[PDB]
Amino acid sequence: QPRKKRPEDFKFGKILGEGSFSTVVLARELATSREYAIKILEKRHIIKENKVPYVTRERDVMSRLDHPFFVKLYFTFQDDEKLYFGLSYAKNGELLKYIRKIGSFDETCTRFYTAEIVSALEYLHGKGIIHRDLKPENILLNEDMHIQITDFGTAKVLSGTAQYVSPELLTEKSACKSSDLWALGCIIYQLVAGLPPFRAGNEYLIFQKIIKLEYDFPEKFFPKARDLVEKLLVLDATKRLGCEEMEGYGPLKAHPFFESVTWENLHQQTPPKL
Ligand SMILES: C[C@@H]1CC[C@H](C(=O)Nc2ccccc2)CN1c1cc(-c2ccc3c(N)[nH]nc3c2)nc(N)n1
Repeated sequence: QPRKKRPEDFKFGKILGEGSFSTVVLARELATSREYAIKILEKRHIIKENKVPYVTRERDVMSRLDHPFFVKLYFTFQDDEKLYFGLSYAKNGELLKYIRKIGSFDETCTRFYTAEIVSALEYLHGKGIIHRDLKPENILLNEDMHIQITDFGTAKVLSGTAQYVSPELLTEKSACKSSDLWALGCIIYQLVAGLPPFRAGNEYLIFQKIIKLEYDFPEKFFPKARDLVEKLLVLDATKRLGCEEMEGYGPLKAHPFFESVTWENLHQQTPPKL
């Protein structure tokens, strides 16, 4: 393995993402001219805020993932004050930005991007890993406009954001592969409608709607997409299409909404123009 890298090995540029506990900055490695999204964490802050388990979890999950639809962790290093994680740079930023920019996706684009998300979850779940906070904000787009999923601090390894929270969190404080499938249902809805299905004035009211399954479809909603969303946004987590009790990804990928999809080499296909 190559030597440990250090801050002086890079020219840092613009901020790519910001949170309460870390910041992601674009960096060019001087020796190679390669660009990375370097996530920078202050050790003292992470300790004082008791976030060590989330940082450790992200580092451990993002190392293990070897699939084109995920941001990869390439290296780590530290100085006196900070931890640095070298991540895949997804040049086109968040899926959320595209939804805001174009309003809502047509059916060809909805189908393609939903298929990539499904294929990514199939990989992740096949490794016994659940994301637990999947959303358009952490589904990134690379230079070629394929997805790259990131932000793995909340991931669970098998022995979140209000709008996408599954009912089992609100009623049981629990989560399973099926929680990611609920998030998928919300995301498909948001691609088609242009807005998340559970919306309200404040977090409390959103939670109220989720536990009552209080949402509805706009008239312009692709009917096959509507049927799919209805088979994902189900209160009983064991009855969501894609979950183990529903016999997994086979029946999900076979849904009529995906009729024209070739599943085998999505990463090799040219995405539809947005
Ligand atoms: C800072 C940001 C928001 C907060 C989140 C958090 O703190 N979550 C959390 C907090 C507490 C506990 C658990 C989880 C961590 N976030 C990110 C951002 C990116 C990222 C962004 C842009 C990129 C680009 N253009 N190419 N690559 C990129 C990679 N990658 C990871 N892994 N995490």
